[PDB]
Amino acid sequence: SRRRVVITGMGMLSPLGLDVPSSWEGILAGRSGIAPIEHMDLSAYSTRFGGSVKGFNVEEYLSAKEARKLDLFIQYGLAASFQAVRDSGLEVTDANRERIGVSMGSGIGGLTNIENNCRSLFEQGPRRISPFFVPGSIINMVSGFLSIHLGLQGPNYALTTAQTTGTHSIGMAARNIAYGEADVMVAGGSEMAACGLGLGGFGAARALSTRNDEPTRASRPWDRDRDGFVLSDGSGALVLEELEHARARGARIYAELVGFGMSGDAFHMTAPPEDGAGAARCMKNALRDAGLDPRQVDYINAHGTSTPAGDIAEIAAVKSVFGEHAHALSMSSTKSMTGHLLGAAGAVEAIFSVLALRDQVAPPTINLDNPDEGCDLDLVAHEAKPRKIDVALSNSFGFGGTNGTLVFRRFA
Amino acid sequence: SRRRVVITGMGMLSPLGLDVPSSWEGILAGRSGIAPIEHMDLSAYSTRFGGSVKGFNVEEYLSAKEARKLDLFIQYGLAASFQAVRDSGLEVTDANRERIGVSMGSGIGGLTNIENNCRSLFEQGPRRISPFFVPGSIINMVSGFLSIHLGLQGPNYALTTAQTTGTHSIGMAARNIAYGEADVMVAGGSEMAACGLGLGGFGAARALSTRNDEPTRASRPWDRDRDGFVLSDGSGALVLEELEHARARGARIYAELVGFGMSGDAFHMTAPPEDGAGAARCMKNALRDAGLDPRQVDYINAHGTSTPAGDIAEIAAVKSVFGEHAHALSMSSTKSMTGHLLGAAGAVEAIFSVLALRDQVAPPTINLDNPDEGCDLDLVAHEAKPRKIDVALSNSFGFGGTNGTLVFRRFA
Ligand SMILES: O=C(c1ccc2c(c1)OCO2)N1CCCCCC1
Repeated sequence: SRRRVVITGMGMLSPLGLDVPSSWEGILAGRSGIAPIEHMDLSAYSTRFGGSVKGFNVEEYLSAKEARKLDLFIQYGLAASFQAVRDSGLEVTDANRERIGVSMGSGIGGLTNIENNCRSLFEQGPRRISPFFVPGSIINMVSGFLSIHLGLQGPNYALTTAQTTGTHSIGMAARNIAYGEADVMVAGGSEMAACGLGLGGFGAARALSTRNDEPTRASRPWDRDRDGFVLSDGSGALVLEELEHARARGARIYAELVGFGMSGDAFHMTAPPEDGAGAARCMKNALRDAGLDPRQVDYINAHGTSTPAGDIAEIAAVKSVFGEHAHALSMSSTKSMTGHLLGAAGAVEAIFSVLALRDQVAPPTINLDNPDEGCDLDLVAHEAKPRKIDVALSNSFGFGGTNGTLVFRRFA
Repeated sequence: SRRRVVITGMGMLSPLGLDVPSSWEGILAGRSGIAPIEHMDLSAYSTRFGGSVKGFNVEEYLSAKEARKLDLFIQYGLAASFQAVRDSGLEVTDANRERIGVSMGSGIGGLTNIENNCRSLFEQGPRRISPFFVPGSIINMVSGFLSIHLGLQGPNYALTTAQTTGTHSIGMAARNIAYGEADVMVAGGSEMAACGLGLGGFGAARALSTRNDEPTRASRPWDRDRDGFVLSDGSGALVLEELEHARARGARIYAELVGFGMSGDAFHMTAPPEDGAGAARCMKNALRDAGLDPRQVDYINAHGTSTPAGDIAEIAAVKSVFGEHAHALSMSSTKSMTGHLLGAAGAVEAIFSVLALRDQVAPPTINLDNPDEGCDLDLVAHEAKPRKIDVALSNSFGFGGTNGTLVFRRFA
């Protein structure tokens, strides 16, 4: 029968910090992680800025010899996973290693590595493709390499659901534990799509903000002057654990994961429906899963991408699901500060939702100078809002009309 | 408790055929789908052959205009998915669309699209990258496009576990139905990695057979002269359905999906442990999941990739799990004929496992001319073997030591 699932460890790389606490301090201070990209010449690109991880030292985690064969998305996913496992205080033994698994996903995986091996193929030939190219680039190898480093022999998989990846990864890892397939899962996502193909590919869809002359103001969810999402890099990992397992070992419990929803829009390859119908179905699934009155929801970490159609669809979905209570909860987009970490967005935002519960504060939506038509909820404009939060919801939406919602609550 | 899951529809593209019955006819006749790769200068490559899909007409499924937006691996996944849904007779309605979902995956995704967009980027700059580059290349677009075309609003996701993808996709879709999150799922995988990057990538790791003079003899699982896997393309999709739902509409039921196992080796990146300890745990997990004793297994569709280390690990795992029954079961690698479809391998091999149950026949392991040291099981060398089959296992093992097993049983 279905077991309860709690969060006992968290790990992060984001454009605001090389761990959770440093990232969270930036979130609560309303700091932007967005800046002109230094790692490549983007003069031919319509977008030349994003959320870079700054000063990442992979030799805090792995040998340079190993790190050199891994795409950055694997490096970031391992760093976040190592932090989460250490934060959990969990000891991996012969007695429990078969009951600990990992589900770390990515939207795009090792695009930098694929682009560099494509350059080798086209400028030289197949003889110059790295032997390490495939296992160093493909999405399942955060789960793979983490399991080899820590000796995790439980369920070992990866989701790829575009911008919903991190939320689905955490939800489905919780279902694994709920249903008895595991007692512990490391779950979340990682992304590093800031290469020529990533910036040029989102650029070709005209999906990205082009505010090159003011990058910190580019990401402006629900603002009338928003012009698309800001591409960001990083990772979030959470240790999910069966409640009685966590209680038995005296674990510090951050929060309980009480609800998970998935729904497909079945609307459009890339555009969300304006009325937010799929997001509304997804949130209702999640609230019914959690056995909640919708009025119990105090805080929503929105998807909040800073796209014209996405941001307004979310307002419509929240009004539809919550009715008059839509005016009492607080909803914010931390993408205002981090930008859009794509497959890692739902992982870092799940962490921000748990910390909103720990610290009783709604992170701000920075840059919300002029809320657009109908964006008249409490969107925590400009400054963090201390408040009562018993229940926090984290939403993600992605290409393919793929939706996820996570419901977290305080554990006493 | 848990609901029962049955297979009511199947669909396939493989090196043997453009549908299930044509593919299965090749399988039972011992025919190879392997040939020199055409319309591609492989002069500089150490492998010049593989399993191509021959004569695929995407316009049976999509308009030319919608097909131009999608990588071949998405086209192949949609073809298998449309076939499977047609084969099931399912009628999607407003009353059931929220109960019908998709989990179609891929191991490597849109390499061909990436390669073609790399050409444009390097030669002409980012302004020649296609606007549909991202949504036409990412792995979750089979689930995305399928849900949009058929109006499916149930769970919408995509797994990517390298060579285990199709097995895990089907298993976790089966969990969705068993635990009441959906009544119907379309599940499986698709792959088209026959580009420079895929042949070059696996070639650089020396993972591929280089038997260019005799491509049809290259894939020779458990043969002492095997020299690596054969890269192949295609797709498999199954309609998974809750039993009472299938019975109420008078569905034709092929077989029951009774067990699903997952494990991690937590051992090696590529070469599994010689004793197949991980594959043994995974198979035991699948049988415990089905409430079956190892003695009840009749037929195993091996992973059987034709790699020195892989093939021998599976012999050890089977001897370990099955003890004095290990010789009584029949175990064959249909990769001897199809080659290795990577993320679609588990999907097409679940279909061959189902059809072994329907037709009471173990497919051959062709090219098994000289069984290697210790390869003394009933590996169905050379010719199909009619026999009693009540219970059929299908195994997949992938990069990162990620394992999957499905258990299928006759239904009547
Ligand atoms: O250092 C490596 C390694 C080897 C080859 C690789 C790679 C990493 O990434 C892509 O190609 N390993 C392999 C097993 C994982 C634990 C450390 C040892």
